Amino acid sequence: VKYGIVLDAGSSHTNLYIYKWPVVQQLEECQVKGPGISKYAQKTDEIAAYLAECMKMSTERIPASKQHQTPVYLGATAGMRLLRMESKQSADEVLAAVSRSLKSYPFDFQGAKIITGQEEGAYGWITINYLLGRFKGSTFGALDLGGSSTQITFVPLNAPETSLQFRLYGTDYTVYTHSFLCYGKDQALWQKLAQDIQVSSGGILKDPCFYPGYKKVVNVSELYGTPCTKRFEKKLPFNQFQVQGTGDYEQCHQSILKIFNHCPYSQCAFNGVFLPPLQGSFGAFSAFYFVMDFFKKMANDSSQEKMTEITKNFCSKPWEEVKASYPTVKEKYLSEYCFSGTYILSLLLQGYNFTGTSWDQIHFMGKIKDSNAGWTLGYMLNLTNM
Amino acid sequence: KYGIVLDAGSSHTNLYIYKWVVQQLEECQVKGPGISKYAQKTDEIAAYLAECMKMSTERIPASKQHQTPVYLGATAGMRLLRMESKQSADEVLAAVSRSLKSYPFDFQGAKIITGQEEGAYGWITINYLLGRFKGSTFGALDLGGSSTQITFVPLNSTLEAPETSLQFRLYGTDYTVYTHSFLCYGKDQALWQKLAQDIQVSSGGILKDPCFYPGYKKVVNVSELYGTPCTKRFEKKLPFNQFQVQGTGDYEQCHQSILKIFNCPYSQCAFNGVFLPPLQGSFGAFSAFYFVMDFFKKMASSQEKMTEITKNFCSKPWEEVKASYPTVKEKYLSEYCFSGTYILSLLLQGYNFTGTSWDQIHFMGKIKDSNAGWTLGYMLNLTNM
Ligand SMILES: [Cl-]
Ligand SMILES: [Cl-]
Ligand SMILES: [Cl-]
Ligand SMILES: [Cl-]
Ligand SMILES: [Cl-]
Ligand SMILES: [Cl-]
Ligand SMILES: [Cl-]
Ligand SMILES: [Cl-]
Ligand SMILES: [Cl-]
Ligand code: NA
Repeated sequence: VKYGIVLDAGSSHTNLYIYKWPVVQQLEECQVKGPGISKYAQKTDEIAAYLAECMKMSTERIPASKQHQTPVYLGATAGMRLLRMESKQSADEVLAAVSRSLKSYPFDFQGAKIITGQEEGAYGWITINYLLGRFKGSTFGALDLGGSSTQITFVPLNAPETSLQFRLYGTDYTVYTHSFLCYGKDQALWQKLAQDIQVSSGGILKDPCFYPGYKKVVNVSELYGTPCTKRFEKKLPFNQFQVQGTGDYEQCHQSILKIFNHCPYSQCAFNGVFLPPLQGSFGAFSAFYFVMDFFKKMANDSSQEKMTEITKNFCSKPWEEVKASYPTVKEKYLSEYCFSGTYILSLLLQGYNFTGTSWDQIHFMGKIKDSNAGWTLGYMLNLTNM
Repeated sequence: KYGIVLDAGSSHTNLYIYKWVVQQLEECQVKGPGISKYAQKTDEIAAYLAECMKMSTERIPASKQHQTPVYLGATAGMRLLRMESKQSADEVLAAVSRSLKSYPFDFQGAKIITGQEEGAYGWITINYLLGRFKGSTFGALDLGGSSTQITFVPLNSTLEAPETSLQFRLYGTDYTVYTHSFLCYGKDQALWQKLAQDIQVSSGGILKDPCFYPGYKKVVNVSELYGTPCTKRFEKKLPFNQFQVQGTGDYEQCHQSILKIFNCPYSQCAFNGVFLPPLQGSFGAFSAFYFVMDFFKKMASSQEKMTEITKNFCSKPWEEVKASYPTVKEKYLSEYCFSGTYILSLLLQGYNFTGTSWDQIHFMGKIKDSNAGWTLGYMLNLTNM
């Protein structure tokens, strides 16, 4: 039996996966407590301890004899793309600190790098299609959404810059992939606040994307701390402000549409980016999954008309009610949900154009065959040549 | 070694033969308009391409021929055709392919390149040719019938990061290049936008126009005018099949009326809500920037100067003008007042080359007996240099 370890260093979490193979399977997953590694830009010496728990789990989990032969990879995504954008130097320092830390365990260190969006979207499409056994025919589109970027990867029926050719089990595949940096659910929220905060705000932001009675305090330097808001930057007369929920789905939608900008093609995603016509089935995972899943589970674990209605209803539940109603859910997720859901609906319908007949062809999944839908398996695959 | 690239633009298809530093060996302009005009009559494509293709088989030694790659890259003319009919565009591309496939070269594809792939390659093309990769680089302004690109590195590094951005690692340097392509902002499509806008229902079937010389007349068919996606936003029910353009030959007013077919979340934009970073460093403007500005230059430097020259030229009656320049094709000559004024607004208001910035632009036809154009830049890619 063989083992491999891949760390998915995304902008909200670093997730470590252990794979094994006598078909390859996920043996275990570990979520590193804390945010993504880019938040370590100053305090890179703390990275070692940050990674310690998930790394110790792996040394306790893989037999000692198999350990020096076991490869270890870190692939970083949009969070780190943004950090690099801000400071090449910082991003490098973070990657090096990660490296020193992983190098020290008794595994075969294989590199820490920022993978491209074009790679990432590809690999996740591989992971899913592998997992469904759809490589044992015709295939599933891959929709990914994290804190910072969102990807879409699928095969259309017979704009080269954007495509990938790839031969896999005797078949040559042309796969459309694209990554919208700044369009993960969190960066969108930033974009939306930046844009909506006027100078006259008073340090108070009434917002329809959050529940009546929610309050959250937001720091201007953090908010302008990311490249995704450079475009809305103003010099502000206060060093922070407080978001106040008005919980109105209508308006929150309206206001979410504003962070997206005619199209030079047959049809587009948004921002002038080409999108081919929709084709076949899709699996929507990560934030897509977790968010939709929370809403689905108020619809007897349905349609776009019904999902929208569920969200409108939910967004108006006062905050105290929402908390009390879902007491076992982390306050940090629970608060995002009205925004996230509203956001996800728009991204799929106006964004990826999943309107009309197209809506039901999306199947939301966390795991296939007890293995996480993500890109790290795909990355694993190509990397092992298994 | 040799390679061939066809530049299928909206007015002309141009074939380039490169050989190898890489040099243009020869160029051939295919007679007729661009391939999109073949949408119905795709079987005619073969003969249309025949002259320039035979030239190449006569030109490259036979032994070198099977090893020689051949590419066709199509630009905004074909983007517009695809926008009207996916199917048509595909049929055109296929007909082109069957035709090219039949020659004894190494057929490497016929495709519509993106405005960014377009702005990219052209920017690469000039910097290669100016020996710039060794140092730092020049901006690229390209203008054609249907579209206009602008491509340059801003000081900022990443700032706006909107996907108006590329990476291009090139002989050891990773370059963050801003590039955009304004579809329908080529000189011709901008002309038709302007007519389309300014035509009033009441008109009688005559459009008085100040971008044309006193005494200029041209008859324009309404179904051609509305036949492009670019005047879609301007369509109106008109009580006539055609109308006549009549120059009143006034630059002031031409400028006025040109501005109107232009419309910003950002610190700054180009036009129409599209981001543009701060202008930075120097630029080579080419294709129609060069063929039009060079014409005016030859009636002499500075921008107030090129303005005075265009105001004056726009007043010369059409009979005078045609007599003054008898060796020029009436099809180009008749457009110059408009193009000059256009170019001047595009550079100054669009791209903000106002004041001080102006003199950073060097218009250029060709560097080292090689054309400014995307094609050579493509060529260096299509041999992973
Ligand atoms: Cl991160
Ligand atoms: Cl992400
Ligand atoms: Cl994020
Ligand atoms: Cl409350
Ligand atoms: Cl709960
Ligand atoms: Cl054409
Ligand atoms: Cl063009
Ligand atoms: Cl044109
Ligand atoms: Cl002459
Ligand atoms: Na859309």
